[PDB]
Amino acid sequence: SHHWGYGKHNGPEHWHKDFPIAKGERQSPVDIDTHTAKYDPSLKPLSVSYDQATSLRILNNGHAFNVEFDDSQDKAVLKGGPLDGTYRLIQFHFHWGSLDGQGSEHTVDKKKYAAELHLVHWNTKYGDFGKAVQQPDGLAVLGIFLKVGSAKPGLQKVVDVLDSIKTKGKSADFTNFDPRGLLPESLDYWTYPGSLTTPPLLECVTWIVLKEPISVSSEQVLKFRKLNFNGEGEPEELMVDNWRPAQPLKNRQIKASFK
Ligand SMILES: NS(=O)(=O)c1ccc([Se]C2CCCCC2)cc1
Ligand SMILES: NS(=O)(=O)c1ccc([Se]C2CCCCC2)cc1
Ligand SMILES: [Zn+2]
Repeated sequence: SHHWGYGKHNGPEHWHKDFPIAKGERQSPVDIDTHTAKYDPSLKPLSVSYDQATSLRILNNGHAFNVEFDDSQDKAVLKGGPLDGTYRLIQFHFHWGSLDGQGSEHTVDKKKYAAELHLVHWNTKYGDFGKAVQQPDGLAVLGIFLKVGSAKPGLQKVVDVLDSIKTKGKSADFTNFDPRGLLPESLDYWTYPGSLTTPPLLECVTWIVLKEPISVSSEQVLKFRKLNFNGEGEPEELMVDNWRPAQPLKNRQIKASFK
């Protein structure tokens, strides 16, 4: 059974023993060297189309929490940029730290942010998510950095429900949530081919990382840190530092959408 996690005894340094692709040629996350990344005029305009997004549920899965969407039709999609075709939003989740100085998976000139939001989308040409993850262009993950400053009003409904999903395996209704409230103003981005950042670490992701972070309040991120990795009635292990460090870039170039 899966026994990977984020602690010393089951964390990122151990994953390769059960998921050998951990040492592969297109692993994520990576450090984004802003000086080396090059503007790419071949990138088409990015299109985030979340007007009809239909959120359903929030789940503590023992690694993070997922806000899940109805992906039975093209209700919320990501298109354009580096992407060929249509990618359907299935869920979002975050990675975060024990302290404000760490928590992001991607880094920017080695800078770590307090957290990172991942909006996960699958390529509809493959019919279902399970099939999409087996393809090199199966998923598009829109990554957004979080820094601590002023509160993000569009985040507060997420923060407010976390008390009800404290432990692994708990879920709650989470209908009528607008994910557009989690974006920054600018859609400037970096893009590169990579992988899932958790086991099974499949090399199926086109990464699109927004340059502009969102600001959240210290009080908002503190509430993330009250979640538990453990299940109900088990010894408390705070859900903090659920991030994989940067992996070798190898034979990849990071492209910028902006001049
Ligand atoms: N290669 S891995 O999937 O990361 C992985 C790592 C460790 C273990 Se067992 C370990 C779990 C923590 C408590 C002590 C016993 C199984 C699988
Ligand atoms: N952190 S992340 O790279 O956005 C990311 C996104 C989605 C998942 Se779900 C996983 C379930 C088993 C089959 C493969 C997909 C993990 C990690
Ligand atoms: Zn993630």
